[PDB]
Amino acid sequence: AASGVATNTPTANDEEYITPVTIGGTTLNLNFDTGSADLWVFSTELPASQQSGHSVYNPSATGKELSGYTWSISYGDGSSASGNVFTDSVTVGGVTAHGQAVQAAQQISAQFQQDTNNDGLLGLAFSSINTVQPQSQTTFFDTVKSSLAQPLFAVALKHQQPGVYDFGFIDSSKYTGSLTYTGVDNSQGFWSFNVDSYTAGSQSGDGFSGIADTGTTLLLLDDSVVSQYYSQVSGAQQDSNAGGYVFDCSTNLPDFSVSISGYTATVPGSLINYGPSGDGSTCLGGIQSNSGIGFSIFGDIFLKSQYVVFDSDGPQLGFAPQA
Ligand SMILES: CCOC(=O)CP(=O)(O)[C@H](CC(C)C)NC(=O)[C@@H](NC(=O)[C@@H](NC(=O)CC(C)C)C(C)C)C(C)C
Ligand SMILES: *[C@H]1O[C@H](CO)[C@@H](O)[C@H](O)[C@@H]1O
Ligand SMILES: *[C@@H]1OC[C@H](O)[C@@H](O)[C@@H]1O
Repeated sequence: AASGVATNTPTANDEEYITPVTIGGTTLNLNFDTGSADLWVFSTELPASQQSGHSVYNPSATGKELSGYTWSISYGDGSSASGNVFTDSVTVGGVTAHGQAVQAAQQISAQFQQDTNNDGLLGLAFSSINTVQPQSQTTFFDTVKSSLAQPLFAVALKHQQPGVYDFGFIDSSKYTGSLTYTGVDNSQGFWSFNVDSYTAGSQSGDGFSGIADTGTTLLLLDDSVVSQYYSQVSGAQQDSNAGGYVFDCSTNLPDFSVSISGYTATVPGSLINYGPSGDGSTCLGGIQSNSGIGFSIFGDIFLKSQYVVFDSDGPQLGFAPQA
């Protein structure tokens, strides 16, 4: 049975988490994203000036082209990428996927052209939303899951410290106590789950659903919950330059918790201070609006407090506080 550990590392302010992946002999630094299902990489098919500052994949060296296949993806912050497809060997923490579909970028939007922290994305949402056309492909996880000791992966993302992605096994030393599991609705291809209630500092409210998404920096909630949270933070104000609600960095923030199948997942107010707003002397809050989409995004701010198991059997999600 195969299992492996890949180490992730946060970039500045934990804006994103990158982990090395070897593709056809070359190691690239990718952003592992449980919110999408495409494995796409910077490649030699991009303009030479955009390859600058990246580790790039060269398909001709080792990949097998899928003639006529293309991919095109667009994300929630408006960024996008597109290209063609090859199959190659992909290794993550010593687990190798032979014949994994690798999406070689031919075009990338400015957001990606500006980010030299990563060389592409490894999607870990359900393969049902993979964008490859005319026939969709399986994520790295779906490709290897029958070979793992257990068909699951787990994640510990940390604040300014290296974390891990465990594939095929659960590391009990990464959390306190026992895991609590909840059912996943994979109908829109996400690791979607329900919360029965929430408490934002001194205010509590009714439940909602959200997705566990390693690829999103913040915890994005309904405007109503955002308002209630910041109404308790002295002097909090929106700052379009910073990207949402900001406050004096020294402010004492209330905690935020959700009740999931009887387990209280709590994000301590210190994790809600994301960092310098990069606009004067204030800090950006880790809780911001989901722009009215109807469901919450449990991004890195939330994940930094938990050890999370993504189990294909059910499917289900297990939660426990990070040790
Ligand atoms: C399948 C569709 O699902 C999604 O698109 C959500 P994802 O997690 O796949 C995507 C990955 C990102 C790398 C584009 N993340 C996103 O699109 C989210 N983008 C973000 O969280 C961006 N982070 C920031 O802007 C940091 C700033 C908030 C202080 C990226 C640079 C990490 C938006 C939801 C705010
Ligand atoms: C993950 O689990 C596998 C299967 O037991 C081990 O062989 C591997 O060393 C790692 O513990
Ligand atoms: C990244 O890979 C393997 C180990 O578990 C971890 O300690 C390392 O930093």
